Amino acid sequence: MIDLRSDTVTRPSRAMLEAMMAAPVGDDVYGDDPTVNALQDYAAELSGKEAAIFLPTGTQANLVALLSHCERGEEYIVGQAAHNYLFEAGGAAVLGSIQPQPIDAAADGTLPLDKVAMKIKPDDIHFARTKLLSLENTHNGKVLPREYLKEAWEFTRKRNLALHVDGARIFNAVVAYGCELKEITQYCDSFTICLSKGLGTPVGSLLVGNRDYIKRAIRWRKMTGGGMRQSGILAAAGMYALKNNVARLQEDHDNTAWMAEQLREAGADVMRQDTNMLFVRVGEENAAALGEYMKARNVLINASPIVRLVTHLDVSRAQLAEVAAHWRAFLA
Amino acid sequence: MIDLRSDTVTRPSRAMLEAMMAAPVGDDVYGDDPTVNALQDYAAELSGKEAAIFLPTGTQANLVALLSHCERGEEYIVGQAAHNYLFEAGGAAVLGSIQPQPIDAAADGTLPLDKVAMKIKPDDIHFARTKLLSLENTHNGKVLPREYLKEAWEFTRKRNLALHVDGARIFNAVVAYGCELKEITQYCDSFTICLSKGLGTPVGSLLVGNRDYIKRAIRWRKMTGGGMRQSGILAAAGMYALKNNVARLQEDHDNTAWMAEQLREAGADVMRQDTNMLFVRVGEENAAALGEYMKARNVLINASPIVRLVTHLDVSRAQLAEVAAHWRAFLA
Amino acid sequence: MIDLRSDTVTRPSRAMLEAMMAAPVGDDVYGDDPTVNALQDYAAELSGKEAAIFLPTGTQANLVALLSHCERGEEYIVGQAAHNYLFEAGGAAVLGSIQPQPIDAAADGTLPLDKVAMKIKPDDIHFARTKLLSLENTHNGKVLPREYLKEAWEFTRKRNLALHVDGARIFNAVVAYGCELKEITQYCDSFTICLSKGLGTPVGSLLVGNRDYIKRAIRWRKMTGGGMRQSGILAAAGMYALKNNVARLQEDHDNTAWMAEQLREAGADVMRQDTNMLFVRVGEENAAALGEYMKARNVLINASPIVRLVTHLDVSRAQLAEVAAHWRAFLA
Amino acid sequence: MIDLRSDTVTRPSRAMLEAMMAAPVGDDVYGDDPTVNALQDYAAELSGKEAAIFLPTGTQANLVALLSHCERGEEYIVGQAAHNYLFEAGGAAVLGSIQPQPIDAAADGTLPLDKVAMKIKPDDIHFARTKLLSLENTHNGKVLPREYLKEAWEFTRKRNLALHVDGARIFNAVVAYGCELKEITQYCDSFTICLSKGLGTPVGSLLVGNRDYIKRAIRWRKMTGGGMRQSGILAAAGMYALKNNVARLQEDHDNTAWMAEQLREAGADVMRQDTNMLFVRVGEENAAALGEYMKARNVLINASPIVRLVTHLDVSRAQLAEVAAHWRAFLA
Ligand code: NA
Ligand code: NA
Ligand code: NA
Ligand code: NA
Ligand code: NA
Ligand code: NA
Repeated sequence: MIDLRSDTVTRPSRAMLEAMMAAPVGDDVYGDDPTVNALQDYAAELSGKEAAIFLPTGTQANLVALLSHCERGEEYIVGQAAHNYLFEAGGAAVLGSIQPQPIDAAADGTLPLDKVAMKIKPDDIHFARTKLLSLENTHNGKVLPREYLKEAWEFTRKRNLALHVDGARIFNAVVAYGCELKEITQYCDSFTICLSKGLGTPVGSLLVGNRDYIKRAIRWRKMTGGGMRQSGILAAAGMYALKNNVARLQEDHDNTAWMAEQLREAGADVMRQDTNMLFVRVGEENAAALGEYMKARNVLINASPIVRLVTHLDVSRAQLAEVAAHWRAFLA
Repeated sequence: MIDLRSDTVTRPSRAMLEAMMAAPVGDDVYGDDPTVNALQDYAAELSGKEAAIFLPTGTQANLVALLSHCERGEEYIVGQAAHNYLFEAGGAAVLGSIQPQPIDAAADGTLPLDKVAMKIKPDDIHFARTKLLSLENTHNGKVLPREYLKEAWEFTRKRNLALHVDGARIFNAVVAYGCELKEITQYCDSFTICLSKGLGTPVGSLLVGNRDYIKRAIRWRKMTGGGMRQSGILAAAGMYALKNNVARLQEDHDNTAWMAEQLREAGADVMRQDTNMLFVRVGEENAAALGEYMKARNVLINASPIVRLVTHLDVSRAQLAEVAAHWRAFLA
Repeated sequence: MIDLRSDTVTRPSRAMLEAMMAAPVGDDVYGDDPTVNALQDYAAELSGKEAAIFLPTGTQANLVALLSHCERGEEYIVGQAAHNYLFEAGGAAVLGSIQPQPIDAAADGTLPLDKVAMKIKPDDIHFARTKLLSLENTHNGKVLPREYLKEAWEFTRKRNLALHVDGARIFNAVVAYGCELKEITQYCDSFTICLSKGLGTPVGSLLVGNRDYIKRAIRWRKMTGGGMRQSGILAAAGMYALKNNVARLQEDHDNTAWMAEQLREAGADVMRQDTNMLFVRVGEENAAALGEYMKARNVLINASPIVRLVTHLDVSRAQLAEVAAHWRAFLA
Repeated sequence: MIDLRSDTVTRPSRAMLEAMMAAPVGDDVYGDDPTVNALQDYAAELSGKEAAIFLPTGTQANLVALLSHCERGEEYIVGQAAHNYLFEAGGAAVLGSIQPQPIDAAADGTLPLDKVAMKIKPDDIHFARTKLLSLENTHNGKVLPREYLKEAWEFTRKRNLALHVDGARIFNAVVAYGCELKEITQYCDSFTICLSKGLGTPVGSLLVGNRDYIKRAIRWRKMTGGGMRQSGILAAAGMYALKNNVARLQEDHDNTAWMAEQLREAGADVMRQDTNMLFVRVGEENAAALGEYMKARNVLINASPIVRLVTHLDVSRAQLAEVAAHWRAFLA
């Protein structure tokens, strides 16, 4: 099967699986898992932060992050198209009692500080209390301008707002920046990391920040049901991932750059390509048609007027060459 | 002194007070207040709706309407600048567990239906469940196009969405249209009426809609603490207003257009005026000095880079004339 | 028309109505209402507290009280039959995301302190964070022992918990104690006052406490929809009542005492008599019968196996003399 | 290392680790994981229910169960000492806006049905809407009488209440009953199964019920953050444990009874023994000393004046013999 729907579809490697069946464990609720504790310490260490907390999914990572930054009645300025605003069913509001304030992102995927400023609420009882600024790095594959990251940090310190970055794909961003994770993590109060997507873990995400902050996050994770027991067997894949699956995202980047090339030259209307994603304007009259085609041929994609193809460790250039072929076929 | 911060400042007239002191009361929680019952019945019948409920304020009116329409986890599409998203401290989200989907209204005060449609969430566990479309007639003075009021209603029926209209100033819209309330209210499942502003009442709002819908509103009204006792006395002022202070709203609208032309001649930069409101481009430099200047001369106005002047029954043209004079001499 | 259902049915005296009509008013959202300001300033001073806030109802006074005391995730220990746990539809939990921890009260109406200590949750991530102890003075007529009021105050100072008192009928308790209000209010962090019951106003309650605590309350009041405009009309009723209607509460007490004896000798099974209330065991077999019987005689009571009769300024001894006569007849 | 803290400390056996590694997996959010699907189908049929859903923890299992049964403003009657009320930080009230109505459980572990009846709120606006009755079978080791299980079911059928059973240790009960699971789950609308406790799994729980009920459960599971990706690996242990670690549960019961007799002869005051649990009255004086004394001998226990010792598949009788030996010596 050729799965191009998302990078979430990545399956454990032999080496990753061996690391899991071997890793030592304990009861994480009790704080006994050595492997879970080593993954937390590692990550915090790597980003220049005090602590880290392992989570079931990136969704919870974000739900807990927001609950930890904002109190009942506070607000977070976020993207109109951000995951922790749109793709998490409004958990922040529904469950967290936090007021979401969405605004459109600029083309490069950043949230214009000028527009952000206009949304910060006066200290007036008619308004929700603006507390946090939430960014998403590698927003739909888009890499935020490094310098932007620094401005957003300075801007929030001046206005006493917290800055949180949803880094479900922050490593695709580090590889593209060609820098140290620390170099960018230094410009945010807290951030997340998904291990189950490009990094290739079966499950898992991390929440990184200061100790006190992460201390509240533990409570919120417990209430939301994310505190597992012998989770070390899962965190084992997580360390393996961090230590061996990061550089290789460059291969995924190269592959989607290659794919865009094939399709452009194959008639396809390539709208853009960023890191490990590329978009094609398929049209409405073919959205479902192209999906069927590709599916009948063991190629999975999410059919729609604008199709998002995503690369990861479970799809080669050979496999891409085939999708290219079929796509060209379809158009003829 | 001259109050132009808002029409919420209007005070009870002699005749209105007499109606209040003479009103027959009961215990509204038991449902024994005849005058409260009367106000609610009049309003319902007047708009072609089955029921109506009396609330302490317009804010609770909307809070109760949004809770009555949306379940925990449902979402409402609303204006980024609409009172029930922005000016109510995020109550829908915070207190009701409802996900808000704000979008920018068009220049005429309408929420573009093409934009609304794009914000309607697919039936996917990743999204909040879109359930209601909230409108506001007379949005910052702006009277919504009547034809709009019909497409909106049609649009929501075709897409199984409730439609609620925040009518704090719905009568300024009605007086402006030159039609009966029924003609525009026929186009909504539920709407709201504010008695404490233009209509001169000291307190009070009405939430109007279907019988079964208003029945839930009572539970939510009790809970949010708005179920009062011998409130018929307050409801009394509502009857007096609905029957005597609707027509003269026209007096407010004329006093506003005339003031817009006077501030122009005085060199001030009038940005626009709609019904009982106008906004002047003051600037960050004079913003705070101007409110001070006006306050020292007995003119209360909400000082701000852009100044909104609101006219109502406690502010005459003579008084307005003097404000034009002060404004002119302030620019010297 | 003898109304014995509750003291909420009390109606405005002539002296009261006149004051109301005369009260100067303003816009309370702007804080421009002299009467409201005057009301809040008297209640605070009379109790030796810093500030006070006027609310539409007692339910909202307690809901705001609880919001201002407990953050999302915190907890309040309370009585199983207490009004802010059982009788406000659980808004504290439903609206404010507060965990309620009820225990049963002793016969005297107090919450056994050894029982409260047993419910104070350990600082562990499995538990909600106990923060406040809520008492109810004059709990179904019952006057809490004064010593217990001090003991509970010392108990909460010791275990660092906030202490709030629902004082809907706190004046019934004060008049029973025979002391000044400040002598018992000095034993709580915040307390409420209902003006619409024994004190007999049409509307109103007050939440009283430290100025910063009350500042949060103002915010919660706006969000819950209790931010009225020209509410000085209602607040004047409040001042009048605190000036003229406190002392007479002794009259309703003596009337209850009287009535209880009568029903006793008439062969009625009077279960308990406290301040302005008395309960009678009537039975499942007479519940309906009695209510109807009394209704045909213009006597309003809440029928049930156990009838609660409440006395107030609108029930004279002479009328009670009638009721006892009918009840006797009823039992014959 | 002897661990008697809980049965949550069980770790994977070699056979269970092989199952996990060999398990075919897919993406669970898309519904492509064959092992998760099988785990869920299996539990459904074994219990007589239409659907089942795998969650990361027994807590999320109950939060989602609660949210799926009670809408905003509704309420569940539950045990004062129940896990979904006491040990889950109040998530039901905090996140779900659901009002809890706890009550003391009888000595045998059941919630007196007659007690439950007095807590079902009349349909009146002052009260929250009673919707669900929640039980916990094997409540602190206590096996609820089967007659009770049937009675509660009928009672709830008559009163039209949903009945949910928290079954984190439902197999301990099944084995004590000597009946098939189906014979007890036939008496509830929904129930959970914990895999990571006595059953020996690393992580995981199940929530079983109707297909509609579970469909909403999938929505809440996503918002709360339990929608993992390739969780088939985790779920494989689940099938293994359900097919192999159920009957051996009797051994833990026998060991537990046996140990209790050892500790008695050793001079300890054993208060109670049920299924795989037993309690010792150690005393506030020896609690800390005891925990340490054992710790020094590689025996982990949760010290307290009353020590709960839990037996599981990772503690044999030989080890229990060692432990009683240290205890006899401690006492001396
Ligand atoms: Na994966
Ligand atoms: Na007014
Ligand atoms: Na909420
Ligand atoms: Na809540
Ligand atoms: Na009254
Ligand atoms: Na385990």
